[PDB]
Amino acid sequence: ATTHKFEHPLNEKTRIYLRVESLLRQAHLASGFADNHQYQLFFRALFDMVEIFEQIQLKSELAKDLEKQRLSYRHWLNVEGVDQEALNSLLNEIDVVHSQLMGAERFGQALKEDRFLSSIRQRFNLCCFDLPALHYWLHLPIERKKHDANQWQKSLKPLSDALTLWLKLARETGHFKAQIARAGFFQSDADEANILRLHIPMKYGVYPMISGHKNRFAIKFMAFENGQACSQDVEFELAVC
Amino acid sequence: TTHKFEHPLNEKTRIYLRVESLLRQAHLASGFADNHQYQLFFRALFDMVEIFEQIQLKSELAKDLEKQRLSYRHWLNVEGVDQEALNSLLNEIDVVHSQLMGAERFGQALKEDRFLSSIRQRFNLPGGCCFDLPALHYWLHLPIERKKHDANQWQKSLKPLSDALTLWLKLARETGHFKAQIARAGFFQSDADEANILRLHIPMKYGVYPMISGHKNRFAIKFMAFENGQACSQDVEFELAVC
Repeated sequence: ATTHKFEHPLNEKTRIYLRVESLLRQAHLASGFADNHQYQLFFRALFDMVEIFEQIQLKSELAKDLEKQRLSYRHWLNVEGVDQEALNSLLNEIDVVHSQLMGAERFGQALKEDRFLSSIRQRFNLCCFDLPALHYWLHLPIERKKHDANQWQKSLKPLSDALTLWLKLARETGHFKAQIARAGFFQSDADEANILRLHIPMKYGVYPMISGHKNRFAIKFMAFENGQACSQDVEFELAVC
Repeated sequence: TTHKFEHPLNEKTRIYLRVESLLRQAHLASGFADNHQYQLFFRALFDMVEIFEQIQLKSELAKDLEKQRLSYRHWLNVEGVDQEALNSLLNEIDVVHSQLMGAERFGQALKEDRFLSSIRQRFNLPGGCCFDLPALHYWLHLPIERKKHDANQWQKSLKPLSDALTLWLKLARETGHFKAQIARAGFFQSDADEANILRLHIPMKYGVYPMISGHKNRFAIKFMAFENGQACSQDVEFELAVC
């Protein structure tokens, strides 16, 4: 109610991470079939994720990323001033999620192999008078619907566990610092960063347009009113992860 | 313990049924109660704009409402028919039909909305969260009151279409009567003269679903086993209403 909170991926792999985080949560929230439209969010999430698994090597990207995080925590092993029990517990969480990741099936394989899902995948993507089979499925017992949605979801558990952890640890590393965008513009650079997080006071009536090239990024604040650049000086907070 | 299916017999009714569905979808997502309803709300709004941009929906709906109005005229001055209720139905058709003919181009106000048209084409691409669409993300963090007010203004622009379609579908469904039928070896065929919608009731017990196809005034219903997608070839009892 005071500040708009934005996140911006700084590279294509992080843009996939954030997109998958969003779909996993959407399918999870939609999987109670509590309202008679929630199935629409559920299936569209599932099918958007499958499309992603075809076009990127997500499992190996995420394995390597979790190895990078582990290494940053292992540098604090046996350091007097760091809680060794907390640290070891986190390192154990990492190799459990990474191990699960490594022995996992091809992402979206069990989804692609499900007869019912494929049979509707193409047409779902183009209400159910043109999908009689989906309409029949929506008419099954709520226990049955929930069971099937849970089976489909269990197949993404290695991905979900790994991504959830990576993101949690990545967000941890960001410290919010005060910045000013004089006349609506800010630029800076970051070595090896994946995510920008912005906190912007709502009073300004602005949203950020962010772009980047190599390690540099540029934030332009646009008035919501007209979609045009805001010339006012914008005080905001920025965490770079 | 009955599976209820509706099939449009022509491309106009196809659109009618799509719009009915999108209208309810935007309406139920309108309260922004869950963090993900806004997805259903804006997808529906934009799917409607798409649908309009392709077909003479106002003209087809007006004529259909006029046809319904003709049908009631076998009820005026009939012994034991409540003329108060009848005159009210006739008036309601008239008001809804006047509103519809008087309406602005469908979807025009949505197209002319600065915020909507700024997110429309990015919105319509493969989609999952809002790091992509910061204007949308800003909008989602406006007070709930303001979001609902914006949502209700956008929906109100569709109100003449919604009233007309809701009324025509209500009256078309009420005049269809379910008659027991039989698809011996999983196949049924008949012919619908002037019909728009097939309404089927299939016992849950068969684990079948209907494939329906059409030619001129004829339609065919072939049942498929949901478990293996294969053609069912046994006697299927069901109720059929042609509307």
